[PDB]
Amino acid sequence: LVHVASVEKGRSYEDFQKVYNAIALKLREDDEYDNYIGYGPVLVRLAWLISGTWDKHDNTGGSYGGTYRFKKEFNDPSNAGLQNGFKFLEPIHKEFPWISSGDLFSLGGVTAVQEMQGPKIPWRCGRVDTPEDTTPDNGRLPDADKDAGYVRTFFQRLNMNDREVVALMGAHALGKTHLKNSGYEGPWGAANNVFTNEFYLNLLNEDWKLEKNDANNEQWDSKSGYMMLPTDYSLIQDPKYLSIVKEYANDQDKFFKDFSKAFEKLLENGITFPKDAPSPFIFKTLEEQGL
Ligand code: HEM
Repeated sequence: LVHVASVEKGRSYEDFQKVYNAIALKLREDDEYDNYIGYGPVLVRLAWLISGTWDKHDNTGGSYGGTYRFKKEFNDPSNAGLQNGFKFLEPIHKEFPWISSGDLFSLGGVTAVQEMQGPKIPWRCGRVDTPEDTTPDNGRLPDADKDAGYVRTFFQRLNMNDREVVALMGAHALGKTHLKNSGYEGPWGAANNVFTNEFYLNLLNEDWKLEKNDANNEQWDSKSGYMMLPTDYSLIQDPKYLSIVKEYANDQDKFFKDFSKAFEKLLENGITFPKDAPSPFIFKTLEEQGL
């Protein structure tokens, strides 16, 4: 399959900036969500999950098609709890009905990160809604109860190497797990709605205890009240991963640059951008525009 990016007819940068500003104003207003964490986290998770079904082998899945809109994908057990990000974007879509779904789902992740003080993520428009039959089957998203090998292997399918995997995982600094959703419970740190290298620090500085939770699954618990999934923990069990965790724990900048590149790639996987395609856009935050 070849998925060529096709710009929404007659729209430009300014048009996308407006979609971004709307998502952003809504993030600021609906701040009570999940006990005051806000929807930032959940949006970031939404953008990763619609992008993560990609398969470098036959080019199926990935962000392009906005397949998450279909029942099959929408009811994926691994996407439990994403319905909240969806419901949050709906009114935005209603306001800007010419944007494709894939472009919207992905733009929300960028918006969330940038408004939560993370780095600027260049983003590209062009995703095109595809038919319900292009919807990927469930089971392509990762399990959390595994080790570093499973992780390396899994990631490979999305074309990401070690450095990319570690950078992307630092997104775990945001939000938290929910028993009802994933069988895991608790946040990964304290500033759960601000984008920082906290994840790396917690992983290296806390005194973690393995324990089983109320869903009868194992998780690493810290006395600070934080948690880490086996997959996150695996980052300090693997020597190659561990040196990267260290690097990030030590340099937020680095982490920010690496995350930015990785995140964009992840969201662009499976998409072909013609040479005439516009450059990636860099949106201003609400703050940069004085709004
Ligand atoms: C092996 C890789 C991954 C696994 C196994 C994993 C698994 C999980 C699980 C089990 C949840 C908690 C869901 C809940 O109960 O609500 C979670 C939440 C989250 N995921 Fe990951 N995840 C992975 C990779 C990623 C990546 C690459 C990103 C983005 C770069 C992502 C961003 C997050 C965010 C931001 C949250 C919090 C959502 C919220 O607070 O509602 N994670 N992840």
